[PDB]
Amino acid sequence: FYSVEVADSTFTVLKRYQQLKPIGSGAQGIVCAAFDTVLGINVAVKKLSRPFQNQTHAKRAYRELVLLKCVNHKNIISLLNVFTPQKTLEEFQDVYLVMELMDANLCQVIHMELDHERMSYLLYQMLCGIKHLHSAGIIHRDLKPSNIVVKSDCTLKILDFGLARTACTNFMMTPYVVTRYYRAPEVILGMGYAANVDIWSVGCIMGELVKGCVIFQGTDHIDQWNKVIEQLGTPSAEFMAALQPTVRNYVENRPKYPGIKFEELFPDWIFPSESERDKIKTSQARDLLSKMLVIDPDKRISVDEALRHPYITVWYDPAEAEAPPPQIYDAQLEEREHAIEEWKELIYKEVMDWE
Ligand SMILES: Nc1ncnc2c1ncn2[C@@H]1O[C@H](COP(=O)(O)O)[C@@H](O)[C@H]1O
Repeated sequence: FYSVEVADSTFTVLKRYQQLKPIGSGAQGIVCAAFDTVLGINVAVKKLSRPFQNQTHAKRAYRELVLLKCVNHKNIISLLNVFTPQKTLEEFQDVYLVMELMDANLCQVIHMELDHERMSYLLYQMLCGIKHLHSAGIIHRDLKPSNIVVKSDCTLKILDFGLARTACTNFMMTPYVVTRYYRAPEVILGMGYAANVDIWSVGCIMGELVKGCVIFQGTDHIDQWNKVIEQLGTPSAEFMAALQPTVRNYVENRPKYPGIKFEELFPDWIFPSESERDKIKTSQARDLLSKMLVIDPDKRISVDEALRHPYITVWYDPAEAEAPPPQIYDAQLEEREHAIEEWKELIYKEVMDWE
């Protein structure tokens, strides 16, 4: 049934998957492209190495498997197959996920000088995917260019389900976060977060697609806050006064900034302006950016409002088939506490349930 091929690590896969070649790298290792001789299509192949090795990674892997299966939305990456080459629960080591194959992540698209039609279409698809997650009870919290993928026909999919809400303990730990440029400021302000944490990330991604550089590029929390207030301005006295004392004192002690008007921050001449239509769309794009890149989450636009925005809603087709809300058969998907051996069996059964 199987054959082993070495990319930078060895991949042991079903014979139907041929010509494996690395297309990217992440926390779970190498992702390969492959040709599925049985389907006749190209696919992506991801290997999860001993995902049950610890409680943190086990819970994350189990959640991803359950959600990838249950969710079926055109802007969330599709799971096509799941398998393990090992023959018993005891010998079980590795899980292989087979996904639909896309052409690039959004990091590549930032340099591609997109026009209003392509930019708004990508943003519409992103917001559709986020809306579907939110309707399923999932706030993503870690959207960024590298976990959003696109095809050359401008179709777009969100690659993963983000970060579950979890209390960090000595044994449920937090992977270190490398890329922090897209995370809303209420987190580092100690405020906690709501669903429109994801809207801030979309605002940051949209800004980068338009400008070609990272909007808020800080080296740590202190630097990140400075880069936010230098561009958007010091938030209101009432907002600052509602912060916890140490944070409040710090942010009230910073130099004050008026904020750069969005007409100066995102000026007409970095957008298309050939036609009268282009000039209307530029105003609309800037209006949407000014409603997403808002420090105070109580004043930031919602996903539902963003989808209705004139820049975005041109792409809504009432004749298109809607996606049904997922039916997540495991209700206690976040309330799970298990020893390693129990996680291993839970994950194994999920994998076998596919065969
Ligand atoms: N299904 C896929 N299609 C295309 N590229 C992918 C796919 N999955 C992952 N990638 C690429 O691999 C990188 C790392 O993936 P990941 O660590 O799983 O988020 C991404 O930023 C993409 O460039």
